[PDB]
Amino acid sequence: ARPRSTRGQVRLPGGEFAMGDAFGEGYPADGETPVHTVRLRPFHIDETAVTNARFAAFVKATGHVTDAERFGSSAVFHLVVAAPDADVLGSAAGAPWWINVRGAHWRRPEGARSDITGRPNHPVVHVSWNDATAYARWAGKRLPTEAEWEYAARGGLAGRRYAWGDELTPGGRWRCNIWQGRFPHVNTAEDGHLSTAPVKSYRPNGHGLWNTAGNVWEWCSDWFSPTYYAESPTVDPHGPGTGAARVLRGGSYLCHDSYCNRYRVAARSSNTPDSSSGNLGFRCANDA
Ligand SMILES: [Ca+2]
Repeated sequence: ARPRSTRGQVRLPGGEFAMGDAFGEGYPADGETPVHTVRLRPFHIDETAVTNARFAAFVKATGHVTDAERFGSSAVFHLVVAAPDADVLGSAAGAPWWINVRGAHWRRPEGARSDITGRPNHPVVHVSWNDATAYARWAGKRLPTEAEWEYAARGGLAGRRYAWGDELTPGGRWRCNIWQGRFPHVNTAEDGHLSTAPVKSYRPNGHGLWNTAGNVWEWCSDWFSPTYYAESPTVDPHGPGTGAARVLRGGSYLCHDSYCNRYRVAARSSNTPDSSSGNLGFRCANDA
């Protein structure tokens, strides 16, 4: 391990909390139930998702090549594709709004005709689980467990639907970056952002974490299993020992009811560790 750094991290006391979907709003294969008691020891977690600027420092220091670069392409939402026609490789068979764009990666998130010069304080995207874990190691940190992630995101509140409470738009107003309008064709940007927002935007939750709901998906250390909640230990669960996909949490700027409720604090998903997309980043953590 590199010398530890809790820079840009808040220390949370842990303790017991009720992990899982209280409301039964996820779909069966997500395994958000049963609601089960988890006991966490005190730990540190990034107040924000990792930014473009910090990931640049990592790459400058290490020469890290991301999976998206190695594979040669990454998934870009159809509306923002900024590339020559020859770099469009085809849409995702299952999700036609996801475009496979040659050369799309963290530096050029919409393809070769894009850059991040205006987005240093935006979350880094097109980063795989591998990229995320490599960053954390150089940075003197780790990824949070899924349990740590949910605890931190709940912000000291018990059994709420969202990081801040049960109403999605309290007082009719937005405090997270998701999708409003006719998905996947029209984004009304009611929440003030079409694509990613700065990592500190809106306001923090009760634990001082910003944007755990929406903006970008966030990789956790755990292997995903839809039955793990039923077989989880009480103290510091790390997920199952083997698996195919790693856990991601939070939902993104592309989330809308019609197909997605993933901004709920208890919502969970997963992806193969080497996968990447323009709506998927991460935040780091540490033991106390
Ligand atoms: Ca938005």
